[PDB]
Amino acid sequence: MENFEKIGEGTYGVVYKARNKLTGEVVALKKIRLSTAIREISLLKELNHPNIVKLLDVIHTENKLYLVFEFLHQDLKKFMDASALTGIPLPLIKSYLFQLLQGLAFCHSHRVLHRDLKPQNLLINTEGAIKLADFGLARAFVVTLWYRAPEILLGCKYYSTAVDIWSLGCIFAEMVTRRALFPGDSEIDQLFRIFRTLGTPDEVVWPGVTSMPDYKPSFPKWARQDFSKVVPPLDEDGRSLLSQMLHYDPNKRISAKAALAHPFFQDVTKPVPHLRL
Ligand SMILES: CC(C)[C@H](CO)Nc1nc(N[C@H]2CCN(S(C)(=O)=O)C2)c2ncn(C(C)C)c2n1
Repeated sequence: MENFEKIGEGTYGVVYKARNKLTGEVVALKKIRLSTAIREISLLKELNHPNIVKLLDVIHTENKLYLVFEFLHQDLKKFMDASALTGIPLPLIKSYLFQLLQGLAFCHSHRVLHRDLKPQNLLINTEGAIKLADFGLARAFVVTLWYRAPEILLGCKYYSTAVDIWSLGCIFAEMVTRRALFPGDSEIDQLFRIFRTLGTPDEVVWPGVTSMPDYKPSFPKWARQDFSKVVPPLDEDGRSLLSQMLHYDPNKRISAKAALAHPFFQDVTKPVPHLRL
């Protein structure tokens, strides 16, 4: 009431659409009901890029943290559902993947990881842009497992930039096929869905995997499927890029900067989506 409608529930709290009393601007206010996290989150006010949802302010009051963001009108999950009968056109999938890779390459260059990328934290506007929301929040602080990289599911506690490339690969596949790639409903179901598609990992494709905290020698041994079966009708360039984003070994997975130079983006453009708001 001093300085200012519910949108829904997010990973760290409730998000509201609100009007700033001093400026008249419409913003998204995220209330995180609860000192190290305050300094860390406050530093993200400097992590500004056209493909990163702007964090305007970080307020600590009455033992609660409020994050004030730029407001966007739709998320990618709602846009994919709106497009379920025809699919998103390939040039717009390409544009959105390219823009998300630019946003990741910027954050990764500043050593900031997301760790929890998913369609609900990718927001779009009427000008053809897509933006990443919530970078840096996981480090400072049902939850979907569908986009979680296999090193996280296998108990590695040292995250690298590769976890975000894996999640983006999963989202890319879901834009093309109109279905989630690995819709697990438990940690083991998530792992076994990844293993049934990509094959059970072993020391040949992922050195050190058998020494991971949650690796079990008793995991079933599935053979790998071809990407031509997984994401039809994506062309050879797109399937090659997806295969590099879903390598098991996080050291082998393509970086966001290298992905921007992939042949799949030779003809990239920026189409304008028709949005129904
Ligand atoms: C509660 C959810 C997690 C939601 C995403 O569905 N969060 C959300 N929504 C925003 N805008 C909504 C407006 C209506 N659409 S929708 C639900 O119809 O797709 C998106 C939004 N603008 C900026 N931010 C910041 C905090 C990252 C936002 N965070």
